[PDB]
Amino acid sequence: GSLDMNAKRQLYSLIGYASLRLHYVTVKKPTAVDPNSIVECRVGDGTVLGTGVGRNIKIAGIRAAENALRDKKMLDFYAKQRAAIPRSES
Repeated sequence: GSLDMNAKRQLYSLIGYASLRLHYVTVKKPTAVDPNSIVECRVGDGTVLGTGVGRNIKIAGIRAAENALRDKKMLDFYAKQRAAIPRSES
């Protein structure tokens, strides 16, 4: 499908923020019945910015991080947020 090389990396660069505490959640994984995995890039806000699927939690995570990363508006949203943060300790 539409998989990249450095999604979790690029994303982390794009949105990735100590305040956004973005992460990858595994909804599904490779199994005998279905050797596929699902992932959703959530954030400290408990909201899911991205969602990708792949053979494993990586390809999914990759696809997701990237997937969410593909979206600029959100990118510029989270970033703009970082700067638009009311209270920041880090």
